[PDB]
Amino acid sequence: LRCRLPGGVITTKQWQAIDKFAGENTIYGSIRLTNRQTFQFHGILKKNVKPVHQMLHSVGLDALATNDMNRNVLCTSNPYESQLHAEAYEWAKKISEHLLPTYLPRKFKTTVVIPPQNDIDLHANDMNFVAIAENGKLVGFNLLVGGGLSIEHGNKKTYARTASEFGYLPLEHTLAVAEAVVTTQRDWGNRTDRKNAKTKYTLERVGVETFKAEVERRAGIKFEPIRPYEFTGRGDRIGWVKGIDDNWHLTLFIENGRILDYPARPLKTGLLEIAKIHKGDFRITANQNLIIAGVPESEKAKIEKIAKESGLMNAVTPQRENSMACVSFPTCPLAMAEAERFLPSFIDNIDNLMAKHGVSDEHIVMRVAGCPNGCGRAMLAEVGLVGKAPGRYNLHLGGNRIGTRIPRMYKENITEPEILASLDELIGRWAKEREAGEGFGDFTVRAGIIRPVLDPARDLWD
Ligand code: SRM
Ligand code: SF4
Ligand SMILES: [K+]
Repeated sequence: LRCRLPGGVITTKQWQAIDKFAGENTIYGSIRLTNRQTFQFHGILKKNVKPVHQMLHSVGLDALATNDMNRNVLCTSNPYESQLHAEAYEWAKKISEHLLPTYLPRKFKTTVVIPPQNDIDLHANDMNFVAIAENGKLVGFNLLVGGGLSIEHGNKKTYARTASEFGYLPLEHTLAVAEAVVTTQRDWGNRTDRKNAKTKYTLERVGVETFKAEVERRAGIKFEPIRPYEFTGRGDRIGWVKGIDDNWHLTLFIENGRILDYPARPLKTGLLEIAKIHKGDFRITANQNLIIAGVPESEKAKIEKIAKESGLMNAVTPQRENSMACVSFPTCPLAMAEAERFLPSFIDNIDNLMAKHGVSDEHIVMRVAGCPNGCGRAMLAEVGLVGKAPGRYNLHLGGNRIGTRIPRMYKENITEPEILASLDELIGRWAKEREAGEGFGDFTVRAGIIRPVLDPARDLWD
């Protein structure tokens, strides 16, 4: 089961309660951070179905209704301009409440984004509010609509799509624009085929300008031109970063977001002990990591000692920090190939390739989905693996670091040794032929290794 938790923000009181439930009332005993900034339990003792909704209520949390088609609303967790988080989080939470129960055809995903960071992967979402600020205060949002990554193997009527720019709106019209987008999707969405009901398909059927025009009419606003924004990356800021005031944020890399006491690495007990002394709250990131947020400088050495000792600060390569996998087996009923349990050893092999070609300090945004529903967001990666059968994946290449391009399929239905043999060849070509600061995804496009995806509804499929 899964929780509503806008922006990933969770208090220490809430953390201790979900930690107790996980340890005592689930089969796996783990807390799993998701890439939509919330958490999951796995294998709830069906003896404890009622107790989980009361445990959650006991600390001020609610679970979504699965008939309810909205999902968790994301918000940039660790903005470089640290003062912007409070206003942005406030709006993510406002949008979240405003869309709580208008029955939708398909599920609906929303984000609040703070440039230059695209950690929340806006182009995977139906509705995106890109924050624009003046003098350290929010003034409004650029609206991008119509992203979604789910596809069906072999079905060229399905496709991943990035999101389309509509225009800028002042802060005052946010809730109105949000509802206008939702109801327009609700009314114009396909009533015959579930598989065609997503906003990306509606937008392609009626045209972007037709959809934008209806949203303007319903919201009683006109869109201003887009105000300038640029993204520089999608990773988390692992380690200490200086927040506002004398506060500090410690971002901890958690492999697969899986929080459990392991031999010599008591990740779950360490976070408990941190929770009990930490003066602030936690932030779950869209990269399945955890921020100890708002640590006063005086408290840094105490927090870091616990995290150090528990294994929560074991150093990993930049590659491993920028790699992700969905849950997949053993718990997902839709899974086709391993993802979570495949990734650690697969990145071991990638680490070796990266060292052998002398690029062990750089990274390739690399992701694995266990099936083409796309939960791992493989369809926005530089290198994406999409599960097809046990041990077999479609290999996609040619996304970019900032997640604004769909990678085209490169090789179909191949095994891990075959994937590694191909990546070895390509990483070597990249190591020697790349220009200054050129990403691997961009390189495969430039070197003619793969043709880019320019208009996915039309040219994703060869
Ligand atoms: C946990 C998570 C992956 C992760 O490793 O973090 C996940 C796990 C599952 N997703 Fe998801 N999805 C997760 C992010 C996503 C995202 C990525 C995102 O939202 O940023 C996508 C792709 C973007 C998109 O929606 O287009 C995604 C698209 C889906 C879909 C396909 C939806 C569609 O439009 O066709 C399904 C299957 C379905 O809905 O029928 C799905 C279904 C599932 C289910 C519930 C499988 C099922 O229907 O029984 C998975 C449960 C596995 C398990 O045992 O835990 N999940 N799923 C993410 C939890 C997020 C959350 O808290 O709400
Ligand atoms: S992508 Fe497929 S396998 Fe991976 S979690 Fe989502 S549904 Fe399960
Ligand atoms: K992670």
